[PDB]
Amino acid sequence: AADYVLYKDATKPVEDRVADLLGRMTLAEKIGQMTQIERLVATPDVLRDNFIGSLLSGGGSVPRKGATAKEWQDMVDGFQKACMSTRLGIPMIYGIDAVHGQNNVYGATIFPHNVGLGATRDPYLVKRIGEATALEVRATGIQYAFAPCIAVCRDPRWGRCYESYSEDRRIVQSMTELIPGLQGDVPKDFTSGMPFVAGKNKVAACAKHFVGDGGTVDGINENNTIINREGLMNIHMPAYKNAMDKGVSTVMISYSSWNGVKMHANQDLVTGYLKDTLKFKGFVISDWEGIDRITTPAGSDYSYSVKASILAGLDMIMVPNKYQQFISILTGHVNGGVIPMSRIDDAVTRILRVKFTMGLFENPYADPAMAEQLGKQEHRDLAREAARKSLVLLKNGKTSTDAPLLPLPKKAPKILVAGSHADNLGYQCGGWTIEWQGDTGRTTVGTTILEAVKAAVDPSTVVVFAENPDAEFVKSGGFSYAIVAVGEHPYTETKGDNLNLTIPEPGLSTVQAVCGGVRCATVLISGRPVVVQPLLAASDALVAAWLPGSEGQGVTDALFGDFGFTGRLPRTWFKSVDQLPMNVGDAHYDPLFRLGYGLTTNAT
Ligand SMILES: CO[C@@H]1O[C@H](CO)[C@@H](O)[C@H](O)[C@H]1S[C@@H]1O[C@H](CO)[C@@H](O)[C@H](O)[C@H]1O
Ligand SMILES: *[C@@H]1O[C@H](CO)[C@@H](O)[C@H](O)[C@H]1NC(C)=O
Ligand SMILES: *[C@@H]1O[C@H](CO)[C@@H](O)[C@H](O)[C@H]1NC(C)=O
Ligand SMILES: *[C@@H]1O[C@H](CO)[C@@H](O)[C@H](O)[C@H]1NC(C)=O
Repeated sequence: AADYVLYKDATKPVEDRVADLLGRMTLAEKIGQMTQIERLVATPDVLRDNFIGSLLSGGGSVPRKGATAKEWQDMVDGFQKACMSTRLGIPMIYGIDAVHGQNNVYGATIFPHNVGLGATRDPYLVKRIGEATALEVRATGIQYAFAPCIAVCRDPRWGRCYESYSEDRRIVQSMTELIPGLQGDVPKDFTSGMPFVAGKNKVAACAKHFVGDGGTVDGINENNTIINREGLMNIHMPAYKNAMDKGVSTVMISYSSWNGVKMHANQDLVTGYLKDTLKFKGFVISDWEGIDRITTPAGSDYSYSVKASILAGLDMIMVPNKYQQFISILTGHVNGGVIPMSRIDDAVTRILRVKFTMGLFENPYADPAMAEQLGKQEHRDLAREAARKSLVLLKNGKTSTDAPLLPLPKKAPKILVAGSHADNLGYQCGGWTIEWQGDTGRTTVGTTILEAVKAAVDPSTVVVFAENPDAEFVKSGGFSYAIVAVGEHPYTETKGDNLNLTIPEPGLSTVQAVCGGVRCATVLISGRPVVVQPLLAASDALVAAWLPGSEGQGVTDALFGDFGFTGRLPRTWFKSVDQLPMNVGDAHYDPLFRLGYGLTTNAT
């Protein structure tokens, strides 16, 4: 046609489309592509006027409580209509933390957190979870998931240990299969470091947080990782190469420092290593107010934050609120020659490369036929499989000569289900579920451990629930056995940092009351190893269930012997927090349970 514009031609090669569009852009259009804002500060005028490149939902940033998939699609499409109305019509990309399913959304399947996935040693399971997650994210109109976290947690006092598959880099490397699940498999020909997304039923992925987020002193979140280059490259870096080989579209930078250098200011690692050595050609995104946190106190020199980060090689800044100040400062740095146009053009080349590659110019709007993928039963069946595979049986009898307690019989006259975590969907999902920090009670659609027991047992079995029964209640109750579930409360990021790793009361006291009256199976809900000798001493059987998500029937599938226990510890279980850090090759390696430990059962 006479009004032909090459970048708008879907038959043209991505690199030609990128260069064609880049060549038309003004500095304001270029800096707008580099800007990611919260939906909370977005309006149609803001998105058009500042040529915004991306939006996100932070944890709990939702159009309303209980919103349907269509409500999400209508919100995202509203923002997109504004972006498509700009002079160049560059669609925005919408990101979200879909880190164990599409976890901010009511009715989304919630998969086990990464630590329990590590326990499965099943990369294909994790790929299938990426596939199901992409469908439930696209059900809501969202095109970009901030996952996987390929942190290698080296100290369980870290609040984000549950977001790491393992302390063993080799397990983390294996679980990079989430990437082709979320994005699609890369073709035969594929060049390591290029971005890839198969099309409108897949999402852009994000390898995070580059690099050494799991290596910080005493597990302090966002703090310093003190390790020589050989150890950074041997432990923290390897899974990023697997991510490049699988075509991960984006990389998010860590709040943490390496030997005192902020990652958000580290040109040698972000440009010298990730871009120039690993040949990454997708886009690099900040963390949330990550450039503000380059300084002490955070946000005390935002002009320096902007200069340091953009010169380090970051492409897109998760501002996410003060966009006027970000755009203004960056524009002033370019106008002043402090940041060269070559750097702006690289950042925009990478952002557009991802957008064109993933088909976002061809399919900028949501597909209403995808809405019904949210919470689909096949995905729940997958989450139930994953939860069951994640369980690690730590004890199954007090002595070598006792009858094994597990598997339990489905037919018994009366059984007890007890503990703070037995009937609390929010607790079994943990952080990053509906709210940022997670929450308590019936926050979404799912099955608690109590509901799963009631669904599993013979009709003649009477199930009694008591959250915190006393010893006499148990001894007088006529119970065959008890299932008692206790553990950690939900947490995220620095709220989770914990130097004592002792579960909250009344958990141990409830286990001791229950188990002292009747044979008991203790189900421990945690993001990590926690002080466990007292729980073990009380219990006939004890299962580390991690944070198994919405499908509590995965727990009962192994308790009642439909399947055998197969999970193995993906991290060391410490005897004492004074040991830490303590990893599977140090001089003082003296675990309660070594990495890889796990008892088994046979299906009944
Ligand atoms: C209400 O959330 C908080 O908003 C203020 C400013 O209005 C920010 O400065 C805070 O950092 C966030 S806290 C928390 O941050 C998460 C990322 O670390 C994000 O995913 C979540 O939405 C926020 O609640
Ligand atoms: C580590 O945390 C300490 C104590 O909160 C803080 O003062 C220091 O700046 C932090 N270091 C880094 C690199 O973040
Ligand atoms: C353990 O640490 C957490 C916070 O890090 C705290 O809330 C809890 O009370 C501590 N428990 C004990 C017994 O010190
Ligand atoms: C479970 O299966 C294997 C046989 O393949 C056996 O060696 C193991 O001891 C069995 N344990 C049981 C049935 O309790």
